[PDB]
Amino acid sequence: LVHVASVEKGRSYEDFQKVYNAIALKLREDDEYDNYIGYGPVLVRLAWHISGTWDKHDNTGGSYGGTYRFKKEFNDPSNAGLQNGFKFLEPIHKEFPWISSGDLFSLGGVTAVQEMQGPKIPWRCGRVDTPEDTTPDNGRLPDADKDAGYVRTFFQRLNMNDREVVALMGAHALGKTHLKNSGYEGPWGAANNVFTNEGYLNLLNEDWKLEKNDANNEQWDSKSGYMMLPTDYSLIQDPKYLSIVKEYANDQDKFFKDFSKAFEKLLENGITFPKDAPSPFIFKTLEEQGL
Ligand code: HEM
Repeated sequence: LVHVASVEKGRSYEDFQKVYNAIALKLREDDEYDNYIGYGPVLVRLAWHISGTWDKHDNTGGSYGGTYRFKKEFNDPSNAGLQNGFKFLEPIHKEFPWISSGDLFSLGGVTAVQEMQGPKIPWRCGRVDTPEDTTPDNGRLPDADKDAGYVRTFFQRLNMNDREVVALMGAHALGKTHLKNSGYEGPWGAANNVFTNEGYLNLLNEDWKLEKNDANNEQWDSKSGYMMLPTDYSLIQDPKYLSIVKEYANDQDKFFKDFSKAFEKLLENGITFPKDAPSPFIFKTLEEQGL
């Protein structure tokens, strides 16, 4: 399969910056969701779930086609809870009907990271909506109850190496797990809508205890009220992953730089960009614009 990026007709930087500002302004306005965590964390989870179906072997899945609008994908049990992020985006799409679904779902993720004071993420336009029979089947997204060997093997399918996987996993400092969505309960840290390396710091410094939650699943719990999934705790069990966790716990800037590259790569996997396509855009935050 070859998916070639095609810029929405006649659009440029200024057009996509208006759609960024529309999302950022509504993120500020709708601050009450999920006991005042707001919508930022479920929007970067949605951008990762629409990209995380990709398979490097035959180029199916990925962000390009925006197939999450179709029932088979929207109803995947792995996507429980992301309907909240899709309904947040629906008024923005009605206001800007020219943007493709893939571009809006990935730009929602870039916007949230930047507005939660994370790194700038360069983003490229041009995903094109494809037909319902191109919707990937359920079951391509990862399980939470596994170990380090599983995480490593799983992410090889998305062409991600150990540094990229540990950097990507730093996004679990955002938001929280919800018992009715995944069968796990609790936050990973104290700062759940500010982008930071606190996940790595908690993993190395908290006293964790393996307990069973109300959905009868095991998870690691700390005396401070934080939790870690089996797949998160993995990162300190494996020797290769633990050296990178220690590097990011001691250098916030290197974590920001490595996340930015790996999150842009995630969102662009499977897409061919023509050599005459525009450069990646870097959008300004509302704060840098004084809005
Ligand atoms: C082996 C890899 C991963 C697994 C098993 C996993 C698992 C989970 C689970 C079980 C939840 C809870 C969902 C809920 O109950 O609402 C969650 C939430 C979340 N995940 Fe992951 N995840 C993985 C990788 C990632 C990556 C690569 C990113 C982002 C780059 C990410 C970002 C998030 C965010 C921000 C949330 C918070 C959602 C919210 O607060 O509503 N995850 N993850």
